[PDB]
Amino acid sequence: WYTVNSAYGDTIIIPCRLDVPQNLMFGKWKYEKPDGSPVFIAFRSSTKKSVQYDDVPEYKDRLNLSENYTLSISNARISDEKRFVCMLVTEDNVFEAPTIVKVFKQPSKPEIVSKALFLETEQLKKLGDCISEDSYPDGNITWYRNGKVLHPLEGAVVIIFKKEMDPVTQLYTMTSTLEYKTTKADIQMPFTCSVTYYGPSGQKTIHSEQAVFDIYYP
Ligand SMILES: *[C@@H]1O[C@H](CO)[C@@H](O)[C@H](O)[C@H]1NC(C)=O
Ligand SMILES: *[C@@H]1O[C@H](CO)[C@@H](O)[C@H](O)[C@H]1NC(C)=O
Repeated sequence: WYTVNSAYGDTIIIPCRLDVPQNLMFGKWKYEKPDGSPVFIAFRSSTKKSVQYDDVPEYKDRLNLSENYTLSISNARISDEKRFVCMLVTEDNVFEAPTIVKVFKQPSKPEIVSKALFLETEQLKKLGDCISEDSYPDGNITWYRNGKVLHPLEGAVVIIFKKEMDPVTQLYTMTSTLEYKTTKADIQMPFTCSVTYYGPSGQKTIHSEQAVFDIYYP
C-alpha cells in the first residue's frame, strides 16, 4: 500500500513503481472506481513513442505520461483521491503496481462570527460560531478561554458541532456553536478557537483571533 500525498491545486507526480521489463510493448494507467471497476486514462507505446489519453472529461488537459511511465496530474482535486494502477505490457506478460493518492486542502484560519453583543451571568447565551472553511479532510474545532481549553459542562458550556460538505468540490466547512454561561471572572478575558487537521506534513492546528465580550449582571 504505497501512498502519494498531494496538496490541493498542486501537480500529483505518480511514478509507475515497476522495473522496466525486457521486450516492453506499451504501458497504460488506470484508476479504480469505489467498488474496483477500471477506467483507463493514459497510454504510451515503447516502440512507437506515441502518447494517447483516453477520453475521460474529468482528466481533460490534465495528464502527462512521461517516457519512464510517470503519470503527472495537474491541479489536484478531491476526486483525484483514488487508487491508480500502472500496467506494463510485454509480448507475453502483464505487470501491475498500485499507488494510493491522497489529496489535502488546508482549512481556513478559524473566525468567531455571529458574536453576542454581551454575555449575561446566570443565563446560557450563544457566544458565537467558530467557522473554518474549504478543508479536506474535515477538522476538529476546540474552544479556549484565556488560552486554556474550554470543555463541555452541563448548564454552563454547551458546544454544538457540524461539518458540511460542498457537493461539487467535496470540501468541508466546520461550524462550532458555543452556548456559554458567563461569570464576572470573564471581564476582559479573551475567547478563541482553533481547527486541528491532517495535512501532507501530519497533524497541525491553526488558531483564531480573540473575542472579548462585555459582561452584564443584575
Ligand atoms: C523519470 O521518472 C521520474 C520519477 O521517478 C520523473 O521525475 C522524471 O520526469 C522521469 N523522466 C522521464 C524522461 O520520463
Ligand atoms: C478528531 O477527533 C477524533 C475523536 O473525536 C479523532 O479520532 C481524530 O483523529 C481527530 N482528528 C484530528 C485531525 O486530530
